[PDB]
Amino acid sequence: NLPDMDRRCEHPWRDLFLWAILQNRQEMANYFWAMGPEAVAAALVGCKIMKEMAHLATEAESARSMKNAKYEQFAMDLFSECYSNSEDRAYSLLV
Amino acid sequence: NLPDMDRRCEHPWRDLFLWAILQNRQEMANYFWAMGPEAVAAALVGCKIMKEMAHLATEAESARSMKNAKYEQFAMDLFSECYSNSEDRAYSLLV
Repeated sequence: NLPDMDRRCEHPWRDLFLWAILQNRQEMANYFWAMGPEAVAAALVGCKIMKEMAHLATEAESARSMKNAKYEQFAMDLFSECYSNSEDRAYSLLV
Repeated sequence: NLPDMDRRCEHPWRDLFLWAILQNRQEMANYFWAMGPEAVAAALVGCKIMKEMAHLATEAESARSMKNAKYEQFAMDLFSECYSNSEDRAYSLLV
């Protein structure tokens, strides 16, 4: 079921962002998100995964960092920029 | 009952901090606390002694300085650092 081990990823930035997010590395995850093709969906997925891991976090420092992921803030800011730009392509982007 | 007058103190920084604290010298007391072996207990003892002397203070300026000893703040900050570091050695430190 696994793909070809030598075949390059179809969505490299998506996989890198997902990988960096599963391990609470936020600075790196942020850099990967800044390079991904679809940023609003990536930010929402990131915030979902962060708030999901916040419960499973053992260390208090890691849980505190996870609760302040502010990945939803990235999505809101980028969508505010998009809405200010077009306000007609923004709806198509949403839907 | 007194110890040997020429014998060096077993806990020099503790005695210096205690001495500097009994006389409302806070800057010096702070420096001694920064050098002591056990800092959380020293800070709590310092804040206890300060709030105990605050009642006995005659001058209003001395009482005002004593009520703002913020030695409990030092203990809280240092324990926050310790808890963020290990969170498992912090409990052993507490108990």
